[PDB]
Amino acid sequence: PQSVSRAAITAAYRRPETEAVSMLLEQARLPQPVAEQAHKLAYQLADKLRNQKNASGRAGMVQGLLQEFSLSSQEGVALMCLAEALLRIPDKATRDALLFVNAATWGLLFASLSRSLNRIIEPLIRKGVDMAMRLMGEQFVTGETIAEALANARKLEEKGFRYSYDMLGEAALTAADAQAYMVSYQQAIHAIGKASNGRGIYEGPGISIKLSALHPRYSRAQYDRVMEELYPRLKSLTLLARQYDIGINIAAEESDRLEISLDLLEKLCFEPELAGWNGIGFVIQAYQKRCPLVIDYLIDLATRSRRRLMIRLVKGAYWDSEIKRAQMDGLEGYPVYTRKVYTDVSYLACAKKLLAVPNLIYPQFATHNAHTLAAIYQLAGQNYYPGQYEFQCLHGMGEPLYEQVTGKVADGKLNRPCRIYAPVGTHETLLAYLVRRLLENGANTSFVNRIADTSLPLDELVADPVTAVEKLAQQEGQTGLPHPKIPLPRD
Ligand SMILES: Cc1cc2nc3c(=O)[nH]c(=O)nc-3n(C[C@H](O)[C@H](O)[C@H](O)COP(=O)(O)OP(=O)(O)OC[C@H]3O[C@@H](n4cnc5c(N)ncnc54)[C@H](O)[C@@H]3O)c2cc1C
Ligand SMILES: O=C(O)[C@@H]1CCCO1
Repeated sequence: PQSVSRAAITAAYRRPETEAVSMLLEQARLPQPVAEQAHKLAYQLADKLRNQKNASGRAGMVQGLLQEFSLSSQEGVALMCLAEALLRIPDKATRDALLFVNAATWGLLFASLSRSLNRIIEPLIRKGVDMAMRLMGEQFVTGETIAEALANARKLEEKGFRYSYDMLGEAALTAADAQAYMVSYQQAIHAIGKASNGRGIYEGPGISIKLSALHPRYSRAQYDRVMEELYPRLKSLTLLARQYDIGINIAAEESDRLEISLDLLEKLCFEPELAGWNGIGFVIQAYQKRCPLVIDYLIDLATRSRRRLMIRLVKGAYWDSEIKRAQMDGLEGYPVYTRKVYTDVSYLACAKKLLAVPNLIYPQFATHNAHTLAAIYQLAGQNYYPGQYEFQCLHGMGEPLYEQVTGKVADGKLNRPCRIYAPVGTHETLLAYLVRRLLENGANTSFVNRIADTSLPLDELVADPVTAVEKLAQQEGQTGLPHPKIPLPRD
């Protein structure tokens, strides 16, 4: 039989969405004054983001000339090209007297393409995929080796940023692959630990590890072999992190691995060599219905094992695959929400739960969403101290938002720390991570995609998720209905 908290997790696995969302709503609701402050801050963060290099203000003036003379796009553009040519006349007197969407962006590296594609064509296609992967993935990778990544840390660390490094690579298929990942992780801990040089788990850099890298065919692995084989590896790495006093974070992956990951964490927290050390980190995904129940479990685990757990709250990286897997298994429901706004509500409710127990949990709020960030900033309350919480972001996505956050108040920043997640590796380790970033950046529901859509007003972009849910409820007839285009698997 399971403990009370473990049993509650299991029972919530595929809770009906009407139920799960209805339950979260009042825990996610910000009191009116807090809601108002969160809105104003979110608005201001998002405004600066958009209007970097005057993107919006330039977009204005354009529309005016593109009307005050009655013209279309190509009309205005043509008029600019001439104006530019006229502006290149040195002397004023002389002047006065006179599938293939991002094909454009792809061209700067260099309907008729459709024929070229049909023509030019599998070893080609496989080669095309590999190079496109590298080209797009570059912006998300901090270095090829941990040494290169680390030798790059000073610039942002001196501004108050922190790092968590990820030696890319996951889902080991063979015993040999898992062993190689083990060696890579170990190597990385030695390097990060030496660089950290005693700065500790808060100020100093840490590492993020995927359990799927450390065990062959983890996706279908049984408890008995995971404990016999994976656990000693997890323990070994964590002991080494502890010797260097750096944080070590256990990544959250597919939802059917949540249970085994909790079993591993439970065992890890009771190792004698880790007594009194608070550097163990664990990620939880707010897009899961189980998330708040996992928090209750974690709170009890911190108490029983006598430590402060580092808990990274994220929304989640595997949503597309989760929906697909659930539709294939034909079960009673989904282990994740089907509307993005419900994940947002879940994240806010879970953030409140984490912030309530600062003796037991150090919350690490991973997000690139300006509203989510502003809400957490307000929910954390008055009298911030550095060890209360931190924000986190992915390299290549979070820096512009967080340049308004980490740093001095005198320089116009919020003075809250952000830990940058820093992937390290060569092209052979990049694929899976890059695909997830493509899904994240390309989704019409994602904040980073919406903020780039200048037709979407700021107020809509940073709209309160709880209010959004209640708006849906008033229109649709009940709270927390599933996405209209995502029926239950058995339907
Ligand atoms: C530093 C860092 C570490 C992370 N570590 C992990 C990890 O170990 N494991 C992991 O799984 N994730 C992890 N993530 C999260 C993941 O990689 C995405 O970055 C994150 O979910 C984006 O959230 P947001 O607040 O930035 O963006 P938003 O645009 O606010 O939120 C986007 C998220 O909404 C969710 N979503 C999208 N569509 C729907 C829908 N129709 N219904 C319900 N939910 C939906 C997805 O989770 C999506 O990522 C991490 C993120 C960061 C910044
Ligand atoms: O691998 C991923 O896509 C997420 C983001 C960082 C770690 O887990």
